[PDB]
Amino acid sequence: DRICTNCAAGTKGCKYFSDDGTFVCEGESDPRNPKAAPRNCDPRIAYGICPLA
Repeated sequence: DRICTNCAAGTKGCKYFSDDGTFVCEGESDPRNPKAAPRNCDPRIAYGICPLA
């Protein structure tokens, strides 16, 4: 399965990786504006790990 997220859609701090294991990109969404527009599904990201630096 692959979540409907991406680098912009992803929460800042959470590292998004693909299903294979390849690192896609870390989320860097601004925590001020209501996240709604930047919610396009990226057919590359499968899961994002937040508890990881």
